[PDB]
Amino acid sequence: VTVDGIEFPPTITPPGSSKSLTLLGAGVRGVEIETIQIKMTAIGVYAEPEVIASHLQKWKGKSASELVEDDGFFKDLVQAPVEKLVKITIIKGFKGSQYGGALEESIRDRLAALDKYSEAEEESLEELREFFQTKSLPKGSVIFFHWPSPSTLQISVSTDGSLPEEAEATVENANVAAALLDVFLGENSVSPSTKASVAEGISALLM
Repeated sequence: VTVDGIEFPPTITPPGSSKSLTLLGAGVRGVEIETIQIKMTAIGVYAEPEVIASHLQKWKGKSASELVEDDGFFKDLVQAPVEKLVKITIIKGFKGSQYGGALEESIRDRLAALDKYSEAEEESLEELREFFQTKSLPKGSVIFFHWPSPSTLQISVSTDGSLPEEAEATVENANVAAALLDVFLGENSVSPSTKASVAEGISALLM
């Protein structure tokens, strides 16, 4: 599986962890320049395989397009109590401040939508922003967002694209952790293409 020349392996064991996760799908974060689509990042979604399929039986038989059209499907995916991983490969370079700043806005927007941007979430999110501000994210850099459970989140970064031995940072706040997963798989996702690919992967896995 490749996205803009970037290979996504069929399985990944997250940094510092023991359980192997399987590729559900991959897409891109695109932006527009005068209607021209520009790829900024490649995004791959991984989860416990036979396991998550056991939380998605109601979707068996549905085509990828049928799943794309049901927000309840992605809600099920987001809420499923299994390990998940998002692997990001940077295509166009970001300063750490830029990537963290963009990510902060998407998360703040989601938390506001839920009326959950209180002091605890604001402080947790600021720690996540500051984490990225200390990083540089040139082309080829990778980010691993690992949710061992829906309420927890571990982050690691690698400039050269290699798999870190261990996770570097943790988001302890459950609402911030959930909101970040929504950046990728929520209704207001930064990557409809990733969602479409995940729907295709899950449709195939179920049948």
